[PDB]
Amino acid sequence: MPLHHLTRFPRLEFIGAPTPLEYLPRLSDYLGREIYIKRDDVTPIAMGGNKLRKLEFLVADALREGADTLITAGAIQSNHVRQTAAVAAKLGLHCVALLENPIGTTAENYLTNGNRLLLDLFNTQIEMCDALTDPDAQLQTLATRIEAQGFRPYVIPVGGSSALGAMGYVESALEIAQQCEEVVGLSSVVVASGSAGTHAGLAVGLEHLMPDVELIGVTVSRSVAEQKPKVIALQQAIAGQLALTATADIHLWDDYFAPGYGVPNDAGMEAVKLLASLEGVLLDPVYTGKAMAGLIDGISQKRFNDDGPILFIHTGGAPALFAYHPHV
Amino acid sequence: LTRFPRLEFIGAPTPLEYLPRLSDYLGREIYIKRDDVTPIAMGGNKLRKLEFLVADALREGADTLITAGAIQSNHVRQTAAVAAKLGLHCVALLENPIGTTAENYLTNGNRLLLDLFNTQIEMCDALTDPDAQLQTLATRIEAQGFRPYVIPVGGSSALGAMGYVESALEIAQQCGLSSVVVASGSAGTHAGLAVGLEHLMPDVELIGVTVSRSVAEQKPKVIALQQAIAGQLALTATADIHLWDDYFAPGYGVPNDAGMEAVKLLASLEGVLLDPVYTGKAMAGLIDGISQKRFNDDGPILFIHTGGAPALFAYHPHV
Ligand SMILES: Cc1ncc(COP(=O)(O)O)c(CN)c1O
Ligand SMILES: Cc1ncc(COP(=O)(O)O)c(CN)c1O
Repeated sequence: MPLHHLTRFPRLEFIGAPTPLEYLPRLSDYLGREIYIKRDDVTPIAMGGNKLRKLEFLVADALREGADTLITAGAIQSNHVRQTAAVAAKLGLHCVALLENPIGTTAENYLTNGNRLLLDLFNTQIEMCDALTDPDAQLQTLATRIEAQGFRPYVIPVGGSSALGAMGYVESALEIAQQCEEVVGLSSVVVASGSAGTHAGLAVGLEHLMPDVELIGVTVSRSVAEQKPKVIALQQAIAGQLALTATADIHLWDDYFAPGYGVPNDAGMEAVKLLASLEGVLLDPVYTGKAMAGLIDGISQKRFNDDGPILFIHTGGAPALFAYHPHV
Repeated sequence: LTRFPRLEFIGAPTPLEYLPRLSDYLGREIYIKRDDVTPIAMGGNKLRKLEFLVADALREGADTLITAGAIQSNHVRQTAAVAAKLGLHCVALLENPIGTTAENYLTNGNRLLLDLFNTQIEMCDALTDPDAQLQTLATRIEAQGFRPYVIPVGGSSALGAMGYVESALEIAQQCGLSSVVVASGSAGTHAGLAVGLEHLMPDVELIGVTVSRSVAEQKPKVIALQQAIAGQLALTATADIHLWDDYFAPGYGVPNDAGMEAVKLLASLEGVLLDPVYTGKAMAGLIDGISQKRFNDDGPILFIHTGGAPALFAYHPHV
């Protein structure tokens, strides 16, 4: 009942059935704690991920406005851009992507393989910049240029993380509550926290459907001081759009991303190896390997509220494995 | 069918989807069976087979899965993922079928994943007699203390092929269809669908586009397997096997221009990722079947996407 104003928003159907929520018995045996995984890495468009859920809402909005072109921004290996570009190709929309190299690599697989390879299969128009210093302004300037050609552009913010885009994670939280019903009593949920739509939308859903579950965001690009106001602002804007209040505190751990967005680290790589080798699950060096390194150290240090089951939200990212290989 | 032990790797039936943009472009209704979206380690058709073969492996108390393929085999990758998930060791007998020294083919895409899954790698100069060579390796590995179970190439035995009989049931539930198109390689996909569709959808024409062999070399292989699957299901199987072999030159594992064009077509019109070895070749055959009015009629076509996209990253920029 409490999430019913979610109905009001038009949304396209990109996902179909709920993604699997799976027990991880071998990882659980190794870590000493019950671990489940929400498989949003298996959403069925072009190698999947979390952004498909936000795109259901943002793209329906674009179509309702008569937009014929999606414009967005991200790193060269952005999964968000790749999902946007894929959904543009499927709907016959034009797509322009503003990309940066956030790590200064000159490695050939980073520059041309992985997600960046897929952009060319989707016929994305690619524009480089030096840095996404002000992505909102930079996307605007691009949109004016593109409007000047007669296109009708719809700007998707970095990660698709607006209140509307985040409604896809509010819906995720409904799936998750239904799938856990009479199957597992979760104590904790772990998700990577980047542009913040996933964390914020899960925060609102979970507050209203599973108030006693502890949600933990593991930052992938910023400290708690810099990330938390972003997540809170979205959380409140999402609640507002749904006529709800959201009084939960947002929780963030920032110890697992150094030395910076897009830079692999040892604990990240060891988490990827652990999940591949124990569960046949593929994480990624930028986002999910770092969030899973967080979950693991949190168990080790007793950082969670209790000893109860933890659900990891697998937000996707695997095609970056092939871009990061052999090194950047 | 419900008689054979099987593990649950897939779950809900995979989507069967209309492709409206590609249908618009080609002037014909095209649908696709998304077996590329199976949920383990980037997906594919082989998981369906592994549900039966691995259930059998555990029944024998095996602790090791052994299989063979090219360095970029999807089948080996999916086998190795299922091993990891189940806590079985995995041994992969690999060959370089194309003589390349390109770094991405040698170490990226499916091969990178084998390393993530702690797969034990054995190189061989050629899979001249895969069944015999797997047999020999199984005996060495046993001699080191393991209990191996051998999975044949493509996991394409009668048992393994039952997973494709299952796919046909899903296809029948999900479906005014005239044709179905599928890559035809190690032949379990083709033969299992052949048996399933003969019974469930007898008016539909099943076309296998070969990826490694001529019609002459492939047809007996598919027929034998068709008959062996039908025997074990206590079914009859009298349908002809239809193969087009024009779409794979110059050989298995070698991309060709029509295949790369089909990959680009599906990506740009529908956001769908094919692959250079299997499904881009099979799609190229589908497209040229339209070009050459080569199907029985002008009616709907279902393409079976059997997977393979991770090889995109191995084959780039070239081999
Ligand atoms: C795999 C993956 N996981 C998580 C994230 C971070 O999600 P969010 O931007 O909603 O914080 C992203 C960002 N595109 C992602 O690609
Ligand atoms: C993506 C892909 N397509 C189709 C095939 C061919 O299927 P089969 O080997 O059962 O003929 C394979 C074989 N491993 C494959 O990996």
